[PDB]
Parts: sequence; C-alpha cells; structure tokens
Amino acid sequence: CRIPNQKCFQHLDDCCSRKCNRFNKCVLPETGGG
Repeated sequence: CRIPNQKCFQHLDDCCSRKCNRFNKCVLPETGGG
C-alpha cells in the first residue's frame, strides 16, 4: 500500500500502516509494503 516511510502527523493520513516510530516517521509493518 502507500509506503510507510514518510512523515506521519495526527491529521496526516498517508501511510497505510500508520506505524510510526520515535522520529515520527512511518515504518514498515509486518504485512509489508502493499
């Protein structure tokens, strides 16, 4: 899905995973990058 490696914010919904790290960046889910 839409690549989880972007910047994530509260009202910023882009990364399909919504998995964010300590740098407020999206990270890859266990599902992958579909």
